[PDB]
Amino acid sequence: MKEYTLDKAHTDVGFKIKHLQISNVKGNFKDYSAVIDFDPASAEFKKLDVTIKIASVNTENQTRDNHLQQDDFFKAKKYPDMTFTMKKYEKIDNEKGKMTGTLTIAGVSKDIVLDAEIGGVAKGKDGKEKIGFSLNGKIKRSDFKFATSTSTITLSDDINLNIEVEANEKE
Amino acid sequence: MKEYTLDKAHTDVGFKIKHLQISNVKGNFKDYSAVIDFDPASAEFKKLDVTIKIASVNTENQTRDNHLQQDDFFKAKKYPDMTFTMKKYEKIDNEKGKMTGTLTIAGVSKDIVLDAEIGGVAKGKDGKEKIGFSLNGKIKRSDFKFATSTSTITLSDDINLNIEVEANEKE
Amino acid sequence: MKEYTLDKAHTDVGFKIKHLQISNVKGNFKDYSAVIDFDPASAEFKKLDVTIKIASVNTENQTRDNHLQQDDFFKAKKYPDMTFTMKKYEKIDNEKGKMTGTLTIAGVSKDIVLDAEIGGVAKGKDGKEKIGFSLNGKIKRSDFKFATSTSTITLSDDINLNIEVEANEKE
Amino acid sequence: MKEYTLDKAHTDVGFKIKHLQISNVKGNFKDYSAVIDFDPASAEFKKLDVTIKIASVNTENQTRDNHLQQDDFFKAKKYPDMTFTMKKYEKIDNEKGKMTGTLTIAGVSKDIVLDAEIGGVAKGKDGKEKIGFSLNGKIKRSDFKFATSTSTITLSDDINLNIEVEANEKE
Repeated sequence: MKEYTLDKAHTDVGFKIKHLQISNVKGNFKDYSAVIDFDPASAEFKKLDVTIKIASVNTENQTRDNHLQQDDFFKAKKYPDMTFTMKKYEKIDNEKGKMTGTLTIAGVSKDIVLDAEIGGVAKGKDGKEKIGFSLNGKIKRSDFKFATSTSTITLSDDINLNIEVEANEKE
Repeated sequence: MKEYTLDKAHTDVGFKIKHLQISNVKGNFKDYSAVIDFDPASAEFKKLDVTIKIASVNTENQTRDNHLQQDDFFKAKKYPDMTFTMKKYEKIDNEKGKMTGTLTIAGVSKDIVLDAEIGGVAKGKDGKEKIGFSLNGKIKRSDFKFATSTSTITLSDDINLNIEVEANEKE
Repeated sequence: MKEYTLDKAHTDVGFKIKHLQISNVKGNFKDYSAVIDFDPASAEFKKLDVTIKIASVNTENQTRDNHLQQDDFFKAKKYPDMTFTMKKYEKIDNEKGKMTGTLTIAGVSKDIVLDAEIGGVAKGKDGKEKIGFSLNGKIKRSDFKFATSTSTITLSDDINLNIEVEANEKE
Repeated sequence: MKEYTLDKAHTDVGFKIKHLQISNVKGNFKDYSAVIDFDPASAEFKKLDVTIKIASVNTENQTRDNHLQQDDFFKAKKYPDMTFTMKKYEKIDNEKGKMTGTLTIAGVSKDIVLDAEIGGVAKGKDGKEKIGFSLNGKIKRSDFKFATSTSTITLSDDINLNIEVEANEKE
């Protein structure tokens, strides 16, 4: 036999251990349209109908975005857009209200509630109206049979909607 | 009432969804010592005893490294080093053998098997010996009651040892 | 050499694979008290203050219940009760309202909103009042620095409150 | 307004929280065949070829078993059987050896090592041979592109093989 001394410079005393990390995917959509009717005299929404081009998703990552279009997510070939249609606005006060509407994702429809929070009602520089409001609320993937193949473990059953809107009077 | 048109430039149609991601933590130790007895005539290890300074862990991230020293991981104040002591080497052939030894982590001891893979036996430039070998094997956190507070979900019960050694003859 | 034939009766061609499963822990509390002021003329809550004896938790499992009392959950020795104090009731209509109050868990306090849903307002057999309502809402463990040691992976950051109340007039 | 007292008997102060639980799926196969050549003089395997009817899986649960046959697992319509073919047996001693072979799952093939552990070599009541051995080892789903759709989070990349064999001499 024979004795050796490590060469610390070309020796690695190494280990690998697997762990999980929870993180939020944040995303918007670049391309959508809305029809907004609002009465600044009473701080009530009268009609709110949004259509979102699924195609235009942006989670700040190209490969995931493309993946979102596929059969196991949006199926944008078949169902190119998601729609929201307001059915009812219940004023709480001038800053706050409960908004009820029909959300349609990949052809499945469910009535959801969003929390309307009016961040500002104004008359502009030019004497024409402005508003700034937010719509917030949790929807469940399962309620829309959305991404059924993906486990509620890997990806949460809960999506959190945060629609932040600035908007000016028409014509 | 009154009609508005979104200002696309100050409107975000946004969502947040939580997901899990699996990843490997890879780490070595900067500071360790070893005693290596090997017989290049028969490709057998005769004695292999390593001591690793827990303090010197490096997972390429400072905040985790410091955290590894704490009570819920290594407890480096109380147990500053981990030790491996070979008990038995069973040659398979000149490239391969089963190494049995006692691993001690934070004062708990268990007999583990590593797979010896001899990457090269040589005589150096100067006519003095060299060897290059690896030791590989899976150990279970649970077997060493290590990081008991951390769930086997978050952090895997399995640690994978990959000890890569270059070493030269002594004196 | 020699040839053999399996004894199918004492042969197991076996495998073990680890998987995760998501499930809800459901629980109530056996022991709590409440003070309830309500105006059946206007369907408004006037005062609603609840105190819950942490000790009396019941998740239909004894070992978990005991565990819930410990330092890494409720710390029932130090903080024996959780309290809810209503601060504001905003009527939506006679069936629905937004309730705002202060929740206190292990000495940490946060203002939460619950969704009041009045399931029934009545005059009893005896001509004395009754009500049946529910309070629902999501609270975040993190907002109350509750069970900080447990990862948001293993146990969800979201707790869902479902307070189902039947109640009769006093004196 | 008016004051009420809870009816503790029809009041639930309730909560629901989601958590993950890790567990092992254990399974065998009811229907398989093997060809076993072994030399009790030298405790060496000479030939070991197994074929397993995927159809006959049993994880003590019918709905999962059926599911295992489907496209996202075994695809038993296309690939009805899994095969193991020994390529090399390296004796360690009479109780232990390293077995190398080709595992084929759903038409994908990889060379794996199992740890042979000979639990007993005998001559029977009738003077004809017996053996009892085990084969153990970890295989990676990813190495066989098996259940590619299922995340390594939900279901572990590691399957642990435990083949427990009793067997008697032929003819």
